Amino acid sequence: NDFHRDTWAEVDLDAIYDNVENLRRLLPDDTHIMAVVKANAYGHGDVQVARTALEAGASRLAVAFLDEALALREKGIEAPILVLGASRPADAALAAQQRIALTVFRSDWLEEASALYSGPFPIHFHLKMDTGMGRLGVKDEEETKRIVALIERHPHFVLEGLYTHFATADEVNTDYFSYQYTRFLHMLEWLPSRPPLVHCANSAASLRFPDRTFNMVRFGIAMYGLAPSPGIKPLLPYPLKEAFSLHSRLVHVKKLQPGEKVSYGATYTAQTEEWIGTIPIGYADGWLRRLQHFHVLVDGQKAPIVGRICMDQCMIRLPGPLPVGTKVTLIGRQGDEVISIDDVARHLETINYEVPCTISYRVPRIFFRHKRIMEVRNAIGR
Amino acid sequence: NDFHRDTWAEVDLDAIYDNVENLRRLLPDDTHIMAVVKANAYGHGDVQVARTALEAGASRLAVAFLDEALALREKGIEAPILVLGASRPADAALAAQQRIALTVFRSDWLEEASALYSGPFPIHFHLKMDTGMGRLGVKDEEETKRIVALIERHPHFVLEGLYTHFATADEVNTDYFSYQYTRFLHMLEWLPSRPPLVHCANSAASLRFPDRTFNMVRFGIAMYGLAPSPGIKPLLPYPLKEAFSLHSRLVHVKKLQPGEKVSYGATYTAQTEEWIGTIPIGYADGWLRRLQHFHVLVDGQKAPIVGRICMDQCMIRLPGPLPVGTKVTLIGRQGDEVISIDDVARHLETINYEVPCTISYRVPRIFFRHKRIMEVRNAI
Ligand SMILES: Cc1ncc(COP(=O)(O)O)c(CNC2CONC2=O)c1O
Ligand SMILES: Cc1ncc(COP(=O)(O)O)c(CNC2CONC2=O)c1O
Repeated sequence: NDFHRDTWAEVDLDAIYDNVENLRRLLPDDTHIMAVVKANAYGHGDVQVARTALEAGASRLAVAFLDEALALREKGIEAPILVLGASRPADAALAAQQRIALTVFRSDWLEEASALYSGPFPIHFHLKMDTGMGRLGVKDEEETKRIVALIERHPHFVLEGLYTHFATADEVNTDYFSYQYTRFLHMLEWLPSRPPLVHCANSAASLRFPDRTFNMVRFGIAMYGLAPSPGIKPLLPYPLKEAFSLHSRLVHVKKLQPGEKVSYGATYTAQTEEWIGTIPIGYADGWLRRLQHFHVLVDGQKAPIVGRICMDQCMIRLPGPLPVGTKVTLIGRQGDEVISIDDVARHLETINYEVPCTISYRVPRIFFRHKRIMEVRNAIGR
Repeated sequence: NDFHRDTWAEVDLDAIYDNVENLRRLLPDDTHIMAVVKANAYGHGDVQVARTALEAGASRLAVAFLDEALALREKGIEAPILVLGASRPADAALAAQQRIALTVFRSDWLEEASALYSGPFPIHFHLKMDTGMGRLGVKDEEETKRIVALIERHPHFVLEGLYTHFATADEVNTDYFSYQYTRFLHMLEWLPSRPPLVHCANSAASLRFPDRTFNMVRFGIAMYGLAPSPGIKPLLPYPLKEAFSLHSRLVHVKKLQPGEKVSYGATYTAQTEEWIGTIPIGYADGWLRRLQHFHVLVDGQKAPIVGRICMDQCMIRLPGPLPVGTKVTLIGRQGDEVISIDDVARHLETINYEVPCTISYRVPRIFFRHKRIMEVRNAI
C-alpha cells in the first residue's frame, strides 16, 4: 500500500506483543484474554492489532458493534469475537453464520429474535449485568430469569457468557469498585447455572487485581501501552510500552520580518526575524484546533505551533533555518525530548483513549514488527 | 451498502445543489466555480458532493493533497482537480498521468521535478502567492521569476493559474483583507503574462465581493450550507441550506432510583426517579467527550447527555419512558427544535468547519437527492 502526503502514524506492533504477553504471564493460566479492538483497535488498525494480540496469548476479540466484527471476518480473522454493544434482532442470523457472539440485556430483544431465527447455526450470547455503570445490562431478577428462560427454550440460542463492566476500576480509591464487584457476586446467584465464561475486568481491574478476574479479561487501553488513568500509573505490575507515534515533515520554510501575521484571523505576529515552518497536518487529521498553544518536535527541540490550526496544515516557529523535508514529530520521541499521548490529552483536556481514536482515516498507519516495516494502511488509498 | 448499528449521518445533496447553483447565478458567465472537496468533502462524502456540485455549475474541484485527488479519479470523477497543498517532486509524474494540477510555491521544488520528469503528459501548475496568510506561497519577486522561468523552460510544465488565500475574509473588518487584495494585485505584475486562471477567493470573499474574484472562485464551507463565521451571516446574498444531520436510536431505556450513578467516574448521580436512555454513539464516532453537558433531541424535546461520554455510547435523561428504537437527533431537526452544527461548535468551543470533519469513518452517510434516498456509504 502507498501514500502521497508526508504525514503518517506509526504503530509499533512489538510493543503490543509485549503488553499482551506480560498479561498472559500475570494472569492464571485458566483465565483467557479477550483483546478488545473496537474503534479500529483504538485507532491503531483492527486486524493488525488483532493478529498480534492473538499471537501473544489472546484467544478472543471484542468489538463495539456488528459491522466491526464483520470487517474482521472479511480480513481473515477466525478467532471468536464478541460484540460488546447492542445489535438488531434481525441480524441474529448473520451473527450466527459468521460465528460472532452477541451481548444481550433485554428480554424483548430475545422475544423478537426467536421469531426471526430458526437454525441451523447456534448464536452465542453473553448476558450483560448492570452493577453500577448505568450503561447497558439487566438490573432485576425477574428480567434476568426471563432472558435465561427464553434462551433455554430456543434450541439454537446458547448462553456462553455473563459479564459486567466497572465505572471506577481506574481510581486509586476502590469503594465503588467494591460495591460493583459485590453486586456482581450477588447478581450471579440469580442464574440457575454458571455459564462457561464469567468476566468483569477491563485493563485497570485485571492489572490491579489479577486474582479477582474469574475466567476471562477484556483487555483494551493497556494493550496499546497507555495507562488506564493518571491515578494508577505507579500501581501497574509491569511497564507499559506506548505503541502509537505521529509524524510529519516540513513542506515549507520561510523567514518573516517583524510585523507579519500568520494564519486564520491573523492571530500571530512575529516580533523579531523568525523562521516559520509549515507542516501538512490539520484538524481534519484529528490534530484539533484546541492544540494551537501546544508544540511539536523538530530536530530534537520543542517548537511552538504558531497561529490558528488549519484543516490540513499548521505553522510552527523554528529555531532557525531548517531544510524542507525535516521530520517533525507530533507524538513520539526525538532525541531526549518526548511528547506522549497523555501530554496531548492534557492539553486537549481529555483522557488518552480519545487521542488515537481522533487521528482520522486520512492519516496512514505504518506497521512495524521485529523493528522492520510490515505494512502500510492508507484508508483513502487506491 | 448497509450498516448494522443504529447511528448514521444524513447528507442532503439537494441542499448542496442549491448552494452551488445560487452562486452560479450570482457570478459572471466567465467565472468558474471550483468546489472545494477536501477532507472527504468536509465529512459529507467526496464523490457524492463533487458530482452534485458539477451538476450545479462547478467546473473544477479542489482537494488538499494527492491521495484525495487520486481517490476521486478512482471513483469515476473525470473533471479537473487542483491539489491545494504540497506534494513530492517525485509524484509529479503520477499527477500528470491522472490529469491532476499541482500547487507550486518554491523554486527548488521545480528544479527537482524537472530532473525527475521528462514527459510525455503536461503538468499544469498553479502558483500559490503568500499575501499575508503565512501558510504556503511565494513572497519575493525573484523567487516568482525563477519559478516562471523554470516552468517556461520545460516542455511539459505549464503555468495554468496562480492564486492567493485570504486570512480574514470572514471578518467584518476588511482592513487586513484590503491589504492582501492590494498585495496580490501588485505581485501579479511580477508575471510576464497573466495566466488563464487567476483566483483568490474562498467562500467568504466570493459571497461578499463576487466581482473581485478574478475568473475563478474556490467554494468551500458555504457549499455545505455553513457560514464562514457568525459575523458574516447577515451579509451573505442568499440563504444557505444546511446539508448534514446526525441521528441515532435508543438501544436501552431504564428507570434509575436516586443515589444511582451513571457512566465513567460515576460523576452523575440520579436525584429523582429518572428514565435514562443509552444511544450507540461515542467519542470514537467524533462525538467528543467535551459534549457531556449538551442537549440532543428525542421526541421533539431537548434531553441532556448525562454522565461521561464513552467510546461507543453515551446516556441521556429522557422526558419519560420512551420505547427502545426511538430516534434521537444529535444534529438536525426534530419537528419544532433544531440543533445546528453551529450549536455543536459553540459547545466544543470551535468553528463549524471542525465538526462534520470529526465525525468519523465509523458513521455511515446516507445520501438524499431529489428528495429520495440515493445512496448509503458505510466505510467499514
Ligand atoms: C464492555 C467493555 N469491556 C471492556 C472494555 C475495555 O476497556 P479498557 O480499553 O479501559 O481495558 C470496554 C471498553 N469500552 C469503553 C472505553 O471507553 N468507553 C467505553 O464504553 C468495554 O466497553
Ligand atoms: C487553498 C484553499 N482554497 C479555498 C478553501 C476554501 O475555504 P472556505 O471553506 O472558507 O470557502 C481552502 C480551505 N482551507 C481551510 C479551511 O479551514 N482551514 C483551512 O486551511 C483552501 O485551503
